[PDB]
Amino acid sequence: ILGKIAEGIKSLF
Repeated sequence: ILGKIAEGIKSLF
């Protein structure tokens, strides 16, 4: 999605 916020975070949380 326009934001790249989920580009890498689920694997860390």
